[PDB]
Amino acid sequence: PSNATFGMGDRVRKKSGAAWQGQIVGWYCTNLTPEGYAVESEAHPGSVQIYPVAALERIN
Amino acid sequence: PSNATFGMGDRVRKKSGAAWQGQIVGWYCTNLTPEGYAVESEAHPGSVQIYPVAALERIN
Amino acid sequence: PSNATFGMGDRVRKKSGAAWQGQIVGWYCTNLTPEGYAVESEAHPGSVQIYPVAALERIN
Amino acid sequence: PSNATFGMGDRVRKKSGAAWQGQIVGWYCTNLTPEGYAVESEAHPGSVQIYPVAALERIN
Repeated sequence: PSNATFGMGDRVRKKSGAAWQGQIVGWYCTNLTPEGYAVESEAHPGSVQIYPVAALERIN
Repeated sequence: PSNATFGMGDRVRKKSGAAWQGQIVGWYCTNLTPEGYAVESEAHPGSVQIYPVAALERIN
Repeated sequence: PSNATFGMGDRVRKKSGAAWQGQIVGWYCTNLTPEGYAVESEAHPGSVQIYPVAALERIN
Repeated sequence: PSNATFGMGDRVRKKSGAAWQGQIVGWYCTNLTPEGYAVESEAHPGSVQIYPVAALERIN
C-alpha cells in the first residue's frame, strides 16, 4: 500500500510478551487499531493471529 | 475487490455454532483459508475475530 | 478456588480497550498469565475469549 | 479431574486443519463446548489458544 508499514509476505514477530512469528497474510482497520495485520505462524501452519502494527517488527 | 464476496463495512454474521455479528473491517488469505475476513463485533466495540468466507453471511 | 479472584458464572467485563462482557466459564495459567479466565460473551452465545485477571472486572 | 480427557501439563496437538501443539494450561466449559482446553504453544511461549476436546490429541 501507498503507506502500510508492512506488506503481504513480510516476515515479522511480536516484539514482546506472548510470542508470535510468521508471515503477513492480511490486514484490518478499526478505530482502536487503525493499522492492524493478520500473521500466519511459521511454526503452526494455518494458524493466524491479528495484532496492531505497534506490536510487530520485521525480521531482518 | 474485483472478486471478494464482501466489502469493507458490510454487515455480516456467523451462520452457525458460536455467534458473531458486526462489520467487515479486514481480510486475510492463507492456503487453508484462501478467502477470510476480519469482523468487528457490533456489540463489543474494538473486538475483532477472523473467519473463512464460508462461515459468514451478509445481513440483509 | 481457595484463592481465585472470580468463580464460574461470575459476570464480568473488560475494563478498557476492546470490549468484552459475559460470564466466566473457565480458567488458565501460564508464566506470562498466572491467573487467567475464559469468558463467554453474553451478546454472542458460544463465543469465548481469554484474558488475564487484571483486564477484567466483576459487575456489580 | 474425576473425568476430564486431559490434565494440566499434558502435551497435545490439533488433529487436523490449522496446526497447534503444546501443553494443556487450562480448561473451559460452555453449552457449545462442554469440554474445552486452553493450550499454550510450545513454539511460541505465552501464546494460548482454546479448543474443544474433540479437536485435540495427546502425544504420545
